[PDB]
Amino acid sequence: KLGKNLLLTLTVFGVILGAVCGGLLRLASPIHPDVVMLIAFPGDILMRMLKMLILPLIISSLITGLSGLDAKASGRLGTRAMVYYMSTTIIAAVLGVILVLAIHPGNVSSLDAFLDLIRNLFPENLVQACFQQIQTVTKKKGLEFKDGMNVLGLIGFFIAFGIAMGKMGDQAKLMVDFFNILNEIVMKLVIMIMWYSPLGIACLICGKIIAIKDLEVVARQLGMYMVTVIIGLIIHGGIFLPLIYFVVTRKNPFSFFAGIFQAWITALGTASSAGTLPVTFRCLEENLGIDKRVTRFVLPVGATINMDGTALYEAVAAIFIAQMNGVVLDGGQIVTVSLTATLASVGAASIPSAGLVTMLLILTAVGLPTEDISLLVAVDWLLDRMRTSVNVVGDSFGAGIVYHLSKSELDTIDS
Amino acid sequence: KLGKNLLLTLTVFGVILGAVCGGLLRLASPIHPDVVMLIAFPGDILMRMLKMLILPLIISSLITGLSGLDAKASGRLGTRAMVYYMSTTIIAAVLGVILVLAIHPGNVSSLDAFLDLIRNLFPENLVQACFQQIQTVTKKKGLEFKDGMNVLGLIGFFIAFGIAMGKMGDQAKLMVDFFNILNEIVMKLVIMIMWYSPLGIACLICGKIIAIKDLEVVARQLGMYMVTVIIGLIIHGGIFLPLIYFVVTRKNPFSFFAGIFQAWITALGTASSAGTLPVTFRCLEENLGIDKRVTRFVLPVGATINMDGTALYEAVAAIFIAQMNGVVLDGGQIVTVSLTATLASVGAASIPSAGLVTMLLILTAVGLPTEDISLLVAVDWLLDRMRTSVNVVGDSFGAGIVYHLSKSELDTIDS
Amino acid sequence: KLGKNLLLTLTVFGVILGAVCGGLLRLASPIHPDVVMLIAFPGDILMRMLKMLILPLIISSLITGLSGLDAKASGRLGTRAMVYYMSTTIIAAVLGVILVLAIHPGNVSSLDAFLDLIRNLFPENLVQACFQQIQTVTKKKGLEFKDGMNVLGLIGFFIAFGIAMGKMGDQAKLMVDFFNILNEIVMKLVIMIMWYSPLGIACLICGKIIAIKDLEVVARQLGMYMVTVIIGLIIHGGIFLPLIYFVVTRKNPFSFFAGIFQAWITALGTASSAGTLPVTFRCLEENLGIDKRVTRFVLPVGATINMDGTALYEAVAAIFIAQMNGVVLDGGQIVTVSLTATLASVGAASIPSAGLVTMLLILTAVGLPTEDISLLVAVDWLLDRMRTSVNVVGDSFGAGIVYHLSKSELDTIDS
Ligand SMILES: CC(C)CCC[C@@H](C)[C@H]1CC[C@H]2[C@@H]3CC=C4C[C@@H](O)CC[C@]4(C)[C@H]3CC[C@]12C
Ligand SMILES: CC(C)CCC[C@@H](C)[C@H]1CC[C@H]2[C@@H]3CC=C4C[C@@H](O)CC[C@]4(C)[C@H]3CC[C@]12C
Ligand SMILES: CC(C)CCC[C@@H](C)[C@H]1CC[C@H]2[C@@H]3CC=C4C[C@@H](O)CC[C@]4(C)[C@H]3CC[C@]12C
Ligand SMILES: N[C@@H](CC(=O)Nc1ccc(Oc2cc(F)c(F)cc2Br)cc1)C(=O)O
Ligand SMILES: N[C@@H](CC(=O)Nc1ccc(Oc2cc(F)c(F)cc2Br)cc1)C(=O)O
Ligand SMILES: N[C@@H](CC(=O)Nc1ccc(Oc2cc(F)c(F)cc2Br)cc1)C(=O)O
Repeated sequence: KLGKNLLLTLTVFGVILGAVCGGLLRLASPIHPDVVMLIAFPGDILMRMLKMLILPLIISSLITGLSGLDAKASGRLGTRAMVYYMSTTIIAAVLGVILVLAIHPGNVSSLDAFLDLIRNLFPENLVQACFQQIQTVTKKKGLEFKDGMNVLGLIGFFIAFGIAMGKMGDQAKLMVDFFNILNEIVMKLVIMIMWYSPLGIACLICGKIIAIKDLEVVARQLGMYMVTVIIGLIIHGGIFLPLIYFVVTRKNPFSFFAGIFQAWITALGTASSAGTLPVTFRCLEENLGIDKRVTRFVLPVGATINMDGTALYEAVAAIFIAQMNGVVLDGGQIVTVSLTATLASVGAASIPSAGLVTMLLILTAVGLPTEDISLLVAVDWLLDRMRTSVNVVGDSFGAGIVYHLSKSELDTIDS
Repeated sequence: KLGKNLLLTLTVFGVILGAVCGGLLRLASPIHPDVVMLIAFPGDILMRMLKMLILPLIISSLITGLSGLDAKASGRLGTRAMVYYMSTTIIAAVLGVILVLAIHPGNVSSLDAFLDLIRNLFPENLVQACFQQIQTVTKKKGLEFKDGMNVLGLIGFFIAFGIAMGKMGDQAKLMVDFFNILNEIVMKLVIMIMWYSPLGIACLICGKIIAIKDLEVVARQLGMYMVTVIIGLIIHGGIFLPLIYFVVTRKNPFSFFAGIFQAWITALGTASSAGTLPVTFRCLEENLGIDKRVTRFVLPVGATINMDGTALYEAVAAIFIAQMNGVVLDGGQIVTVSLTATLASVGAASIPSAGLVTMLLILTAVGLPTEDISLLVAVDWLLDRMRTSVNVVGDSFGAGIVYHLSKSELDTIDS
Repeated sequence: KLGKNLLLTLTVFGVILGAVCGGLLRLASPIHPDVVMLIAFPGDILMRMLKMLILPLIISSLITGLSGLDAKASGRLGTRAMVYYMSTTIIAAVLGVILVLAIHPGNVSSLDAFLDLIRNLFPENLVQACFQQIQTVTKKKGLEFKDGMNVLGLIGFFIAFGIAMGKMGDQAKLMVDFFNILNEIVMKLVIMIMWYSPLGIACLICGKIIAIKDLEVVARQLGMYMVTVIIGLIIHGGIFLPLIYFVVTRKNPFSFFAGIFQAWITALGTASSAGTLPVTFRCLEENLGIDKRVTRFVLPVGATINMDGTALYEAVAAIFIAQMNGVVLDGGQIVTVSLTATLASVGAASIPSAGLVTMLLILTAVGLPTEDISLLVAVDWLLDRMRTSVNVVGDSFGAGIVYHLSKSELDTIDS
């Protein structure tokens, strides 16, 4: 089993080795800060090599994805599924933000903050939006350029670019081939750095354990963080998905959980939504009467773009790092977390071995220190096995809803 | 008539509605500055969405245009027409700058300013030229990077790029197809924002009327601005075009105005140089003896790149905004206005629905506040109907001159 | 002879004319600094026009070169030759750095400098790496963005980009055609500016002679600079190449110099490694028993990428300009000079008429004033005739070594 899947085992071996060296090394002496920096330096190299690639990955991924959208994708079954997928993810991210602001683990006006958000959606310059944001200083008011990448402005402009390119049709074939080649190259580059990763994670954990100044104060917030993620998953799935199934289809949603039970158990087992497709197919289209014209489209795209557990997890785990460093997020960074968690949950599953670049996307979208991310990797393998469960349940309810909103059209195509 | 041309009618409806709300709202009370900012905010969003697109439009337009130049374009009839078109536009912009510096509406050394202009033509870095300029501070002297987009350096480098690409021939076909696709995409994007525009113009006019502090001091400079534009058009057309026709062809230029009179009346009527082609063809090649091998090339390119009324208008209306905000332009910004008005007059007619991005090009080429542009849109529909007249007269005199500089070659091709 | 090769003759005519005008003009009076600036201004224009092109030349050259690598290039004869070429160039640059730090012509911690170098190899942002570097300020420590182009980070990222693109195979053909077209365009642009160059070199020499404040103090360091370059060439060639031939092949290396003597004399004569190929072929494969399957690959690529005299010259001549301006290079700029001299020696011969852009690459890689480069052009034509000799001798020893490391494989392909 050690030779199969040689990335998660090296990651947990690096986490355990780094925790052992940090726990043995803080016992010795008050360590000098320069040798602390020399210990934590390969994790800094890892964070820089991953942050180097969030700009061409956004630029290539938006233009490759949004130009491959077919409006003839079985008619209204495409649009209904897309409206479901972009609604439940937003509800999940909003619930995650509320639950991390209310549980609170890890102990200018608001109008100017919201106007700075609206100004940052529409940047004056495109090359300056790659590394600078705008903000409202005050004494009269004035506008000043702070430093940090403007994620929302680039995402907005390249959404407009991909949508305008997809309407050109076959005239813009050369540009989508160019950006497809750029996307394949940057995905191979993301694959190599994640092979380097189990050395950087170990050094980051050792540097975070050595300089913690108290040990039972971080083991309490790392417990309350798992508690708020579990409360978020339980509330989101168990309440909001049968409720959104009841007000639309008006069928009894407990027989629906009686139907998809084996898919949920297998998603808890294999901890991956992509490998759980032949179980949920045999569950849905053999136990719940869903038509094969619905599942064969809804499920293989929901296993790629419908990640509503990852949205709640990444909307909790960014404000948790904001609360550990004492930062208070204003009204303009809460909306940035809630939008970037939605855009990054779709990207965490569509890009292979990119689960660490999505967290760095949010942590540099709101301008946070990214070196506290090593305390999240030490508990991620206790949480992805339950993230996959909420993802699979959100897929199954979507395949149950899109069939009920499309009974009549399938009946007329049948007759 | 309300359903035909649904952009100028919505623009003048937005201008009248914004002027009514501003004139009624400054009557009420001394308004708080924050709700003034909340009123003028959609115009700020419009200015940011238009300034976002002046860099890829320059980059794509230069490379698409300068690589499509045929040196076999009927031999010397191409080169003679291009020398005429790039001379009368420069004379018109220079006359506009002189007439706005002399009439004066809207009440470091010069050597260092000219050397900073020559340094800004040749930038040290290309990514820094997208958002930063250089300037000479003093106490010894030193050179310091000020903020603002470097328009002339990018225009110079991409003129060199397009000229070097056009000489490669058929080897550089992939790159001109890539930039053609980019140009079509950015022109569709410019089309959408100008549909948004009648909401932003109204908010900008309301925010400029509410915070004017005196009403009869802006209605005087908006009168003197129309007076200097009309004096510029009258002087330029009525003196400089028959004079430049007399010293070249040595024919009596008053019979020439007797010939093209219906084209001038129709250009005053339809207010568009592009729709006035079947009138000026029937005028020229049936009344003035111009050969059909001359007009069929000279007029359909002069209705696109020969806009010498728009050059005078945009060279007056930039220094007018500079004089309203109390800025005094040095010797290095006068030449920048005189060159960018020439480059923007060619672009205002070649790019559809781009008449507001050309003004923002000049106002960010010399670094000026662009929020005063709403006082220019409120009088533009009293001035474009006379801009089109000078454009059509400049086309007709060019077709009268290029025929006289090419009588012998057409005679030998005839015999 | 004046009409043949009309670039070196105009360059030495401009150097002599500028030296005459400077030597006659400093005799007159203490010159005002502003007219000194007006004299030295066209050289500043030349330096800006050459520094404008070091970013697209790097970006296009890396992707064009590294994607054209064939691993089937006669099997192991490619890899052996590449390991030789990238080893002797590094040894030559290191010897040049040591010899210019020891002869010394032209009279924060080191750990933080090396960590800033390692941070600068992996930049956080790609658009910020085009014009900004990072450095460690101190009071606690903190990291601060200084200004200047980050050469090593862009070279590292585009090495990764070209290597990942070359493994895609025939899928990434559109992108290598796009970058080939960009490379041809930027090479034509480099050709034009070097035609402008003999006017800028003259103005730079006149501005450097007028403002020198003492004449016999610069003629001593320009003598010691030629002495350390000659000592470097003599030591490198005459000791390190027969030594590296003795420990590998264990043949007597003095008969090897008895073999390639005519190639060395002809390389001293024609002062060009590219035109000396039919002499060194007739030397090697007719006098030293080298197989024709070895020379026909090793020599025509060694006359392009194996320039180990230019590496020593450009590693001496950058630290010489650093020592003339009083700058002391730390441990992080010595490694930057030693790596950029290696990368620029390969580029000085592969790009035609680009011998001045390679020096500006190093002088902006370590952040130095580039206006002192005019004192290097005044002695370059006394030194290139001996640089070419070390280049040709390094080619001949490589063709002598690669044949000895490949005797058995060629014997089995023969039998
Ligand atoms: C990669 C991170 C750091 C930045 C954000 C990248 C996001 C926005 C990119 C990566 C993959 C892209 C998606 C790929 C596939 C699709 C399906 C298509 O029918 C709609 C567009 C959509 C949904 C794309 C939207 C943009 C997208 C989600
Ligand atoms: C668009 C604004 C913001 C920037 C200025 C864009 C200008 C420089 C672009 C837009 C359209 C372009 C023109 C399109 C057509 C031609 C005709 C050709 O025979 C000569 C080049 C020429 C004249 C191009 C020159 C550059 C050009 C005028
Ligand atoms: C002028 C400078 C700034 C451009 C970039 C410098 C270096 C990195 C560039 C310039 C020229 C390039 C080389 C051109 C030719 C070859 C031969 C090929 O078989 C391997 C790649 C190789 C060796 C390239 C490697 C990268 C390269 C050495
Ligand atoms: N949930 C999914 C897919 C899946 O695994 N999604 C996922 C993947 C990687 C991941 O990356 C992080 C982020 C961190 F901040 C961290 F500290 C450690 C890691 Br690892 C986060 C979410 C399903 O199967 O449905
Ligand atoms: N003159 C031409 C073509 C034509 O209309 N040219 C033209 C078009 C738009 C325009 O845009 C502005 C600029 C402003 F500053 C303003 F405040 C309002 C507007 Br609208 C300026 C010039 C012909 O037909 O010959
Ligand atoms: N050595 C080679 C090829 C060759 O000529 N290489 C070479 C070419 C140009 C050159 O450019 C500089 C640099 C300066 F700093 C300077 F001040 C003047 C000049 Br010129 C430097 C090295 C061979 O033939 O083997």
